[PDB]
Amino acid sequence: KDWWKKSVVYQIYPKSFNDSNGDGVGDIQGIIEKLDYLKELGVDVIWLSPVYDSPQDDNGYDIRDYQKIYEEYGDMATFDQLLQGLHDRDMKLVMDLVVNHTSDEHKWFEESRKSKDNPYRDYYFWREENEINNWGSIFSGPAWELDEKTGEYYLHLFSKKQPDLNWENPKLRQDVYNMMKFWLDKGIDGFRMDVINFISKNTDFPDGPVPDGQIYGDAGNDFCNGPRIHEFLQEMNQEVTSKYDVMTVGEMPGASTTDAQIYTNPANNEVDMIFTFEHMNLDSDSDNKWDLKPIYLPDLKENMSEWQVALQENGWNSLYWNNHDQPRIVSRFGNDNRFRVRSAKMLATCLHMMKGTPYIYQGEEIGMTNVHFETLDDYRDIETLNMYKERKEQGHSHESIMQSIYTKGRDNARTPYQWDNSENAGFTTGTPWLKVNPRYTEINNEEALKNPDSIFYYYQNLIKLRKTTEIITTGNYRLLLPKDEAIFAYERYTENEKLVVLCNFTEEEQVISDETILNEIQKGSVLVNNVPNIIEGTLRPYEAIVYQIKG
Amino acid sequence: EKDWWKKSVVYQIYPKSFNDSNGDGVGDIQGIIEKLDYLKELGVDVIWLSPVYDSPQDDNGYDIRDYQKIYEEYGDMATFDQLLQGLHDRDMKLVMDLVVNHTSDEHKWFEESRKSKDNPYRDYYFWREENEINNWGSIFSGPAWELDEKTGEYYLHLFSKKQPDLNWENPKLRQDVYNMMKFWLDKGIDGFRMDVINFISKNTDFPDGPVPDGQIYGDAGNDFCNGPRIHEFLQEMNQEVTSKYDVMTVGEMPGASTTDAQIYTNPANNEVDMIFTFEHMNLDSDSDNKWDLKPIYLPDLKENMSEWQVALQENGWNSLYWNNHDQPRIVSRFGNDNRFRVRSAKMLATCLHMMKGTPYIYQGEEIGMTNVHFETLDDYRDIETLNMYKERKEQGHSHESIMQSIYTKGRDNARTPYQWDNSENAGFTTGTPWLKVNPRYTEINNEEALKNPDSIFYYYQNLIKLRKTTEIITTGNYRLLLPKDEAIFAYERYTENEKLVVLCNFTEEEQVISDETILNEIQKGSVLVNNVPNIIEGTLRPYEAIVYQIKG
Amino acid sequence: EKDWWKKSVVYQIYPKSFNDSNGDGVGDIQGIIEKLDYLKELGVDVIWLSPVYDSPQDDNGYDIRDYQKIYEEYGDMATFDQLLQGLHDRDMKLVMDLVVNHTSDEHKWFEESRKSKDNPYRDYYFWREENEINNWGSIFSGPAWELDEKTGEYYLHLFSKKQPDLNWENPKLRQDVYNMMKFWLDKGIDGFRMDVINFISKNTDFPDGPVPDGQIYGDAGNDFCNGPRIHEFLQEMNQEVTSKYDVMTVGEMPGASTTDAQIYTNPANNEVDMIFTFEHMNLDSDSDNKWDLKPIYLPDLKENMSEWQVALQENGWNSLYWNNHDQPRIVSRFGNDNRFRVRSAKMLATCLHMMKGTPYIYQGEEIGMTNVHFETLDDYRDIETLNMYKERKEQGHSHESIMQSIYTKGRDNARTPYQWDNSENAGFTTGTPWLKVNPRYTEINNEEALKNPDSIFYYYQNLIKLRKTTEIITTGNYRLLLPKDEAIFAYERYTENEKLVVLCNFTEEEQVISDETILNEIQKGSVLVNNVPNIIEGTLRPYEAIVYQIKGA
Ligand SMILES: OC[C@H]1O[C@@H](O)[C@H](O)[C@@H](O)[C@@H]1O
Ligand SMILES: OC[C@H]1O[C@@H](O)[C@H](O)[C@@H](O)[C@@H]1O
Ligand SMILES: OC[C@H]1O[C@@H](O)[C@H](O)[C@@H](O)[C@@H]1O
Ligand SMILES: [Cl-]
Ligand SMILES: [Cl-]
Ligand SMILES: [Cl-]
Ligand SMILES: [Cl-]
Repeated sequence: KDWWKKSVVYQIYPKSFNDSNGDGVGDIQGIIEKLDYLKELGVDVIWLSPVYDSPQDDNGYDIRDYQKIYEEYGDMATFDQLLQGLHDRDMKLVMDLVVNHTSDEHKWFEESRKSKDNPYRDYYFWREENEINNWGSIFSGPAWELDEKTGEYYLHLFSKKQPDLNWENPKLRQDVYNMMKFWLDKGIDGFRMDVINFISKNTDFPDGPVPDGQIYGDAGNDFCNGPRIHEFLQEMNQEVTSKYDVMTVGEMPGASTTDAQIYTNPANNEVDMIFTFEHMNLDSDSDNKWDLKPIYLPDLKENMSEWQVALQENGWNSLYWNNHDQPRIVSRFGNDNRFRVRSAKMLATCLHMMKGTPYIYQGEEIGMTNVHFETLDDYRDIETLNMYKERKEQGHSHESIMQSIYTKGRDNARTPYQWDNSENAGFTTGTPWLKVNPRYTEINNEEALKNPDSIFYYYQNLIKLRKTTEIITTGNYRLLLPKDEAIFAYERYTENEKLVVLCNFTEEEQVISDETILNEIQKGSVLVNNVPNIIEGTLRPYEAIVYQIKG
Repeated sequence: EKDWWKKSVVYQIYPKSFNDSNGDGVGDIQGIIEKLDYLKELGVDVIWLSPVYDSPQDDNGYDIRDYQKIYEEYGDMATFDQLLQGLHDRDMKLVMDLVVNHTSDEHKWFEESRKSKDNPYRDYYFWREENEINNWGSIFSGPAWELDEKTGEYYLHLFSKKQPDLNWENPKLRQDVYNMMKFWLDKGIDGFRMDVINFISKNTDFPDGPVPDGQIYGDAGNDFCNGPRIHEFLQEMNQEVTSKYDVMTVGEMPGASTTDAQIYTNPANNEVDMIFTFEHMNLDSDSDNKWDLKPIYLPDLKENMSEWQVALQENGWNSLYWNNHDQPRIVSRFGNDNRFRVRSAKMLATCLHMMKGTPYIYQGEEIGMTNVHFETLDDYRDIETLNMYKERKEQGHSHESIMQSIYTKGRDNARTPYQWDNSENAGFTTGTPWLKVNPRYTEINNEEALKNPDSIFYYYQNLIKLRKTTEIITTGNYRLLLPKDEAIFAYERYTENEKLVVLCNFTEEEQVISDETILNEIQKGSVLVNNVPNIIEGTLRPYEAIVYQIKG
Repeated sequence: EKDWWKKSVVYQIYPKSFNDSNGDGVGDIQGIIEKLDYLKELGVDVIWLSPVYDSPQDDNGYDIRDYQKIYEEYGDMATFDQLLQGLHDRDMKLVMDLVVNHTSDEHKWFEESRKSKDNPYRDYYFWREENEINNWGSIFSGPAWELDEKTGEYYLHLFSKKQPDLNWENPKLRQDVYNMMKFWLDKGIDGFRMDVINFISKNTDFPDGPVPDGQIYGDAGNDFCNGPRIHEFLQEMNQEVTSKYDVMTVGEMPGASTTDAQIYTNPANNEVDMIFTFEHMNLDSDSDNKWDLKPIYLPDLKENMSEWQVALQENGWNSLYWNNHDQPRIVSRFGNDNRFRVRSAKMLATCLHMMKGTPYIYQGEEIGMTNVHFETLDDYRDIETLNMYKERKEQGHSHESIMQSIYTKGRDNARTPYQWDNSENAGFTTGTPWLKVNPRYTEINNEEALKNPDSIFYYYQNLIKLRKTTEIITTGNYRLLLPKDEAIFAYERYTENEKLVVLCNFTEEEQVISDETILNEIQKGSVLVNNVPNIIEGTLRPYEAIVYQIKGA
């Protein structure tokens, strides 16, 4: 019952995990060969990013056939061996459910676009010129694309090759549910529902207000947090997910804590846990992630704490620092040179001692870092490449745009996993689809396993603690020292037990003077810590300590 | 008239950069229509329009997605038709590029070809298994063979990965090309420049070539360039298509021999009307690689240009050009582009236009547009330049030297927007140009040139007049004089009864002629055209050109 | 006022044919003075007076014998001065022709030039030995080179043998021209129309032109027209002369392109204020020869006039005209000069006057004077017509064909005396007119037009008033609508928050507009001016013109 509450999730980005056949792209057989490694790490759920047939405009999040394995990754037989190899090790597989949009090469759209009278016409959003609006695509340019075959425009929130599905159409909804049953019948263990709060559109498509110094209109709630999301999730649960023993994660940019309480209340049978972005958008000037601003620690703490408090009673949180859409955490919030190992362990402690299901992104467990290519042409992500063109046309300097890519680009997360110190870090024997970070000579899985002080062993130990330390699951959460600009301190608590978690987010020594904390830690024992020979009441540079107090 | 193209003067338009009429930053067909009276006033009678065909623009229109459709940014077919009729109304003609060595990978033929080994279009291109590819490199860097995961075979591309080569061994492909040509010729276009048309006969065994010391890729030689079937294919094309229309055909042929050119351009052979060669366009290089810079040595230039004059004078025909969309601008390359810009541009015009052949004026050449010098690669655009930068940087070449190679040879030198006036972006656009305008536009522009009677414009206008009125410019044979001189390019045009003696100083130093025979001719001749007033008999002042006519 | 000429309406007087006050049968200056009240009532503010300079009249005054002397038949300097002052007293202005491509052969400069090869004035003109002439033809037939037996050399004349071309390569000649200009500008004249001013820079090598099949003379190309020094000379003239006075300048430039005119008329270049072009006057011809007739095709006319609008709207300025002393009368040329004469004249006036530029009204246009059809060549007068007849007849054209060419394109169409009333010779003269009055004067005349409230006169009076009072007529940009339509000339004028939609039927056939964009626009507008009462919205009756004004917020 609710096995997913104590799970630790490891996210694999299959294009970049392990190439087993030398073509430069990771494949499913490459994953199968590392199952004993993941078992040794101690994770029990694998979230596999899309391996479905796709022309790869958005690296698999543009699906051309939901029930086919993309040929570069392998075949269905290889997928089945992966699923079986996981189950053989009492591990589980979660896949992405990508149903806000399809590839424009999906047969539904190939048909839809042919004629106003095609029976798939209303699977997508088609409008005449005078009925489009001023929305922009999340990947730059307008959100409406003209199709000369019918003279009408289709909606795409993401790329031109990712036309949005029309969830107002009940035949589309049932087709999606039948597709889900195909995978669930195979025995997969859950879905992450991608941008699932984007599926309820305002079909009037009104113009948005254009903010000062912008081109496109702010959609408000006209696609995000629309009125029918709960209805659709309930319908999906009744028709599909209620019939299987699976976990569901709702990826919902812009969903409030109030909304998330509804989504994750078990009595509503919508989703099991929420996946939010509020902690991923604080190091920006405005809503545009490319407009950089340094993180202010109290903002981070307040935001993460709000989510803890809002869902602790009967909701559930996904806990994560990074994934295939975010810069690598040790570079983003840690120090990625002199204190790379230490600050990576600090960040891991801070997240894993919260209430929720932790997500480890591939390579986080070995402290992989952001990448800094000198030129745009080593980058690959459509988002980055489109942003470059647009921000350049708006007058941002090359230097400025490259800085934004360095700090926020998704390719930071996608450079191939660094296995060893051989050519291309042992990821491939060919030429990788995206260059390996040259720091693989320092930062690699082989070196991490050889070094007992490595980030790997620390992650292995944190995962173990989640199995043996009940309060990590059962405790409520409370933020301490809310305004401190250097220390992230909080407690986990039940009636007769406490954890006090103390994390230095800076390279400067911090002396705790708060007398309540100093008296608590005197009666506690150290559960885990990242720097030996603790000076009680002090946090050395990037130090993390967790005290356990019983009573 | 019979062989009208012999006396024609061609003006080449690079449509992306000529004139933007709607403010999106790219040149368009309506922009060209607005300047037809300017072109007529210059006196050109043939416009060579670079590709406006539908294309994703990987190689700015030389990667064709639909041969019979106008690229939307340039206009629609109705606007194209207005350009053609507009030229015809002014007794001008339109020539376009025939780009049939390769298509875009987005062309429907390749879309079909790549699907499966049994697709009816499979052998429209060259598909090979891994152990059957060879070691050729692409002209735009990297290997000439690209893997397609759809079938697991590799396709050949001599140019970009998005320019798969067509298989001329396939007779159905040849007929489809011929039918496409008829589409255009039926509309009344006046000719074709047949692009790299000597690249279409491949050795389909694709053997490896020899890899020279310090290189990666094999030299193909005759296994794609000047293959055995070029004469056959040109004869076939002429019989099926071009013989049926009153049109001019130009064969673009890198590395063609004069021996084959004599055959190609003999009217009795019904192959092409004239040849477009490159003997004079890669001499300022260490060896075969244009990016390895070497200053021009004048006797090399003179030998090479003269060889082609002599080879084809009896019954063949040469295109005469200094520059185009593939070359640096001539005043910067071989002239002086500052204190003797106007004078040296006039010299260079004289030198070319007094040769035997059909002159080509590239847009902006007539106002002395110059090379461009951007600080960063970020302001460059050409796939060839961008791919070269990446390849040479990876091989260990210095950023500094790579940039100098771009400054001297980069194709974007030719592609910066035409400089119409001194208004913002030189009056090319009211928006943001697709490629930055050269900052010298405030001094170098069409308006200033039209206002100044001493400008390069009026000098070109006058050379065009002279070709119309001076028969020897067309009918004369050619001989090179002073072949070893490092400063003076001297040559003679001659008929049975009269001569021209053309004297051009390629240097900024005074050159006093010591050749007794030239001095005798100077003494008895009259001056036909000259670029510096008050000639000193027997002397060429810095960048001076003089043409003497002897008719006694 | 700043750039006053932008809002001016110019009325062109052809003085030989306007009004004879003394009874010798030729119009005169006192005759013009007598009509100042009439001209003011019409509302024009600039008079362009064709040449009244001393001239033997080989080309009716465009062959000048003395630039600073009034031709004695027209009056004296005192009478000229009275005309200038009389205009100024009514807040009206006087523009004259600057005729400096050529002079009369009776001009003192040429009388001196021709005397010997070493005369100080020799190089005021173009003299060549027989072996150094070329094959050009005169614009008025025959060769462009004339032998003078005094020296055995030939002189160049683009126009008549009595119009030798001035050599603008000579700086002494240029300064003499500038001093002459100052004589007139010091008297307070308000501007110059610079006649064929793009002919003044010759290719002094005088190359042969290509001779078309079935021809004798070589095409001159750009070897007298559009020479390299025109901009230079215009700048020099501007800085020495015209910049020192508050005057308007007009460049008459056959063959100058839109591109070239953008340069000439850009104020930053200090050349001329506006261009006067011919492209719309040369469309109803089979080729470059105006006498080879072809009916007008409306889309050609629309495209050409629109090209000039769009080309010059940003920085430059157009002269707007349908006719003058060199053209057939417009109601006959492009309108209907029978039952729909009044309606079609009003349509044509609307079409031109709602464009961007300075409108020119030719004398008699405002009462719908028409072309003339004399049965015999002996009633014609113009040197161009009489010379053409002889040349075309020797070339094999039939008498009947040549007469048709004269009826459609001859300049005397424009030169028959102005029709004042229904008295003898239409009240132009008590004597024998120099050129016969059009016999339609009994029905078409100024007095009838003033008495008739529906006349063409009141329509022109109102169009002139609209230009004074309706800002957008001056400030609006222009764009052509319905470009392919063979019957309707439709266009819009537009500013930030205002539009005019101009709809003119060039045919005798009813037209129903189906264009949704036009129909929607005109529903939002009000009628600014129209020539037929009881409009049916979206329909144009035969020769109907309607202008809608649409005001935004
Ligand atoms: O498909 C649009 C987006 O959907 C999100 O759920 C994925 O995490 C992104 O990687 C993707 O670009
Ligand atoms: O298409 C490959 C090449 O072909 C040549 O004919 C063109 O002039 C080049 O601009 C082009 O890059
Ligand atoms: O003098 C030659 C010509 O010059 C033009 O400017 C006049 O308008 C004509 O009437 C005249 O015949
Ligand atoms: Cl269908
Ligand atoms: Cl996109
Ligand atoms: Cl490429
Ligand atoms: Cl005469």
